[PDB]
Amino acid sequence: MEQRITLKDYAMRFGQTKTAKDLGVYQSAINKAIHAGRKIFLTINADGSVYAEEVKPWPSN
Amino acid sequence: MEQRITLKDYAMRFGQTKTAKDLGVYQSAINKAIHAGRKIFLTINADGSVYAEEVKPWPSN
Repeated sequence: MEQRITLKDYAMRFGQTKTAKDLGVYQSAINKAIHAGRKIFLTINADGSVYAEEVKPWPSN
Repeated sequence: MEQRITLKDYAMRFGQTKTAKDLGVYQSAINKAIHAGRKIFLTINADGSVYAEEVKPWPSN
């Protein structure tokens, strides 16, 4: 069973730094995605590995 | 998209009280499931509603 958390909650509990590192992105991108409220969710695998995906309703608007 | 969190992480971030209340269980049951390490995950719906389920590999051992 995977865990699945929003980018914002994840960063809030673990810190921007660790989040950036976990995803391998340039740190400031984290801060910007949050502040822009995008719909990004991280999946935490059982082996501890992490990936992110942006999710939108289909269809659109 | 649902969020999905372990009982332990959920209680840790929100407090045992709110967890009990969220699930509608007798408070001390929370504490006992944790300390016994059962494999319990909460699903947080978009409308904000919460449910829990215990999960085991199939097949067994």
